[PDB]
Amino acid sequence: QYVRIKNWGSGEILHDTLHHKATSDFTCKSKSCLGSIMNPKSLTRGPRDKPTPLEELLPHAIEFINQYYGSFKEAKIEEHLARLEAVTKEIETTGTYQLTLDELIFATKMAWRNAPRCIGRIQWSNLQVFDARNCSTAQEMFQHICRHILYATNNGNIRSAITVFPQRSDGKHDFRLWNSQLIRYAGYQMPDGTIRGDAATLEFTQLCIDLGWKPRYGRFDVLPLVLQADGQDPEVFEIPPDLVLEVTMEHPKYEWFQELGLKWYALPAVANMLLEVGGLEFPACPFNGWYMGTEIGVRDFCDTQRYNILEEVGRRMGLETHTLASLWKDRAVTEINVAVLHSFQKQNVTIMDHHTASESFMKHMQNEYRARGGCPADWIWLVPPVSGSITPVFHQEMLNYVLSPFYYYQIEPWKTHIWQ
Amino acid sequence: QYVRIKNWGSGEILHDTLHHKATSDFTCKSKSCLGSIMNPKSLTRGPRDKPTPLEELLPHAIEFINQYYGSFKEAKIEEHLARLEAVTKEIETTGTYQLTLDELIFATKMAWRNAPRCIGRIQWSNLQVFDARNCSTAQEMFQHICRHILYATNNGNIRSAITVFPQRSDGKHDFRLWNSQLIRYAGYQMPDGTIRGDAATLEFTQLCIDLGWKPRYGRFDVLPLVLQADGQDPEVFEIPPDLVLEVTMEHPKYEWFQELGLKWYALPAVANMLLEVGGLEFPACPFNGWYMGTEIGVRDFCDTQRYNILEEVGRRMGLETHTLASLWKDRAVTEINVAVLHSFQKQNVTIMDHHTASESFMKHMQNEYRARGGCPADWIWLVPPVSGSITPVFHQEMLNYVLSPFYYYQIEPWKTHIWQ
Ligand code: HEM
Ligand code: HEM
Ligand SMILES: C[C@H](O)[C@H](O)[C@H]1CNc2nc(N)[nH]c(=O)c2N1
Ligand SMILES: C[C@H](O)[C@H](O)[C@H]1CNc2nc(N)[nH]c(=O)c2N1
Repeated sequence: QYVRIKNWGSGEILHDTLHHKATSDFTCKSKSCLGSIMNPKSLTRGPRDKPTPLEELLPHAIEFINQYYGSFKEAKIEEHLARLEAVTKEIETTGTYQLTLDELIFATKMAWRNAPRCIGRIQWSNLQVFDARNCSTAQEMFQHICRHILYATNNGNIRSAITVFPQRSDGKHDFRLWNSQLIRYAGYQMPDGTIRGDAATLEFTQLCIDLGWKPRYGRFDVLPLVLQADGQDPEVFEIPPDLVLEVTMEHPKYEWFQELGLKWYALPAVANMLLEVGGLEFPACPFNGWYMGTEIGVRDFCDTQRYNILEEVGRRMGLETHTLASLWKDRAVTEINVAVLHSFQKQNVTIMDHHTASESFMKHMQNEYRARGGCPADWIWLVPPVSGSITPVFHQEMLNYVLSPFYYYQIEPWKTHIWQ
Repeated sequence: QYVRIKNWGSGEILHDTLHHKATSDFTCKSKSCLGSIMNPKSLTRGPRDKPTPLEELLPHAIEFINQYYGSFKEAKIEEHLARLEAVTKEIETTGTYQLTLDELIFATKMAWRNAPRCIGRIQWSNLQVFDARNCSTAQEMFQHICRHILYATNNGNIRSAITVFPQRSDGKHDFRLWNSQLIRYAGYQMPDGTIRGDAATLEFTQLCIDLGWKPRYGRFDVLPLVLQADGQDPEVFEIPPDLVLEVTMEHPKYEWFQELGLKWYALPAVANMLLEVGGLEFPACPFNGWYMGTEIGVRDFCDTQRYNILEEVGRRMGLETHTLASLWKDRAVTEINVAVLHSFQKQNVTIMDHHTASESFMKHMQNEYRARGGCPADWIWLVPPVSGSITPVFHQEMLNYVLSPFYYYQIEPWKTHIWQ
């Protein structure tokens, strides 16, 4: 009927009626490249009630196994056949099937390798996999998560890793982390009308409060891990402060910068994503990489929907804040960016600047193209929020497409969960 | 078979074989959002041999006329009917038809209003139209172009305008400007292996040289207007230097900046685009707006494929050029940007900074959505090459789609022209 278009800044929504009057075929699509959309139904893998139908599951499984065994330099045909046989049988026996460890590993790397929105993909071969498939309780999830957060952090020398929880069974016994990302500050709507902390985590914070969380009312309060096992409702577990490594922000020239009382966690771990592989899907499998400066300096600190520090950092620099054309914003942000990179380097916490990051991705694309003849890339995401064309990936044409295995988005669990 | 992907920086080309292994349907498209592609066959309107078939032309014409007359606040039904009648008749009489002046005007504004890649669209109602449809010689084109360039420039107080040449007849009597844009510097590949001027205009410069152009071998040599009328071959006309208004670059603090010997033309006029409207198509109709700082400061001056000044402007600032992570690039560019904005403001030449530009577009989108229920927007193009997320349009979801009337791209005339 119409398309819902949201402006992530004002949160305002618009209804596009015009697209119906489109000509014929546009680029690969007919009447609209909705590539600009954040959460398209196409990048999401929702709920269930019934298991994955055998006729579908079987081929998908066979496909994935052909991918796996076709991988190794010198194919183990017998084992390839043997595995195909063993899987077909196991599928027609249980209704689902289990992956060998080396399969999940290969899976997870390929899924990452197939994530069109990730720029750190040149690191695809170096990934740690925590097999939590045999897990069964919320408490057990928590213990696994802590181990991950521990291993990942490694005292600043951040390590990429993913902890895969139990796969999907029927569709009502799902393990799901309700948080956006492993570590994430809270946002509270204060009495005097203002907002404190991360305004993005406002709705989620209230949820934590509703599940009886102790609101510490601050600017950098690490939110609690909201876990749900095998269908069972979400149990709230607080992350051990000793596990949350942070970096306090300080500029190499502007000493008044640390007076801002800014800091940010060192661990970027995406929590709420689903892993599809060979017909199987793991709705709980948090992964982490390492920060890329611009994420914190530009997005986290300078967005209106986030901490929104730009006005202040601009003022303390003595810039013409009431004159857009003075490019004070361009000046401030860059300094905030240097602050972050500096503060991370100083406190020996792994981080990469967007330029070095883009240059390594371009190299990756070449390796990827020469290797498998392609590389799914979402330009909109791959190009940094600042210094776009000063970066190589801006002048690079890309093809955005969904392969498999793949890391899909999911429906926020609190909207579709049946309470008990 | 495969898709050609070019990297506009190195000019290197890649062949994507992988997309064939795509899942099902992606966003609006099945196996690929090629929204990142520069010149998709979908945004191009190529050659011909035979006129526009009556069965197609007629409906399209009827459609456009329903759009036009449905426009005015209080419809002139009788004239609406009368015009529909007069057009149908005129079409079935000649094989093509002519638009009333007020129709071309309305057309041109709507076409602009429908350009998904333009950010200056809030100015759609203020546009000047030069009716050169009765033109017939290369020399006459030239005179019309000069008048345009004159009116547009207006001594720095730049005015948006478009000069529409003769529509398409059969498909072998086309009026086409071979230049990229009205005013544009030349690029020569010098003896010592280097490149001087705009490296982007290397192939076109050689063409001008082949058509006997006097190579002034410099960094800012305004290229000659290569015109072609009614099929006839391209006649080379040089633009009267008194018409080309330029702005010499100078920084408000760094006095060594003007020592760079930099400057740029004040007139942004797109030359090589085709105008489709009601089945009719005008392969020659140069239009112009006014510069948006970032175009010159970031694209023209800092691209590797262009003037490539970043290394130098960085060095003279005394920055750690051999250390990507020092964000010297971010620092330099911003200063170059201030230089441009400053130099234009100082010499009283209309220009707009990207922030003020984004804020006016967002306003436009709201006006557009409330008015007609939509606004074709190409995020990739609308978001500035620097300070992406510091701009409102970055956090704005858009729908990219081809409506009508519309400004399509064309095939570079020297590839498809039959010489005589
Ligand atoms: C080695 C370090 C890595 C770097 C520098 C890196 C960097 C990035 C960046 C900058 C983004 C965009 C984040 C945003 O704007 O929200 C991103 C997204 C993403 N990355 Fe990575 N990444 C790394 C490792 C990983 C790993 C190890 C995985 C998974 C195994 C991964 C999976 C993804 C996915 C699926 C997204 C999409 C996020 C979303 O859709 O919200 N990344 N990455
Ligand atoms: C009022 C001032 C205007 C401003 C500030 C403006 C600005 C812009 C900018 C920044 C671009 C991108 C240029 C590039 O990156 O190559 C653009 C593209 C475009 N604009 Fe405008 N514009 C203005 C007026 C116009 C007018 C008057 C027309 C036509 C009647 C127009 C038609 C278009 C079209 C078709 C494109 C696409 C260019 C391409 O595909 O290469 N613009 N505009
Ligand atoms: C509306 C628009 O798609 C959205 O704001 C985008 C654009 N590009 C992005 N790219 C990255 N890396 N991260 C993001 O959140 C976004 N958001
Ligand atoms: C490959 C990529 O599509 C290309 O470099 C783009 C991106 N966005 C752009 N946007 C604008 N305004 N101008 C451009 O030339 C480009 N080029």
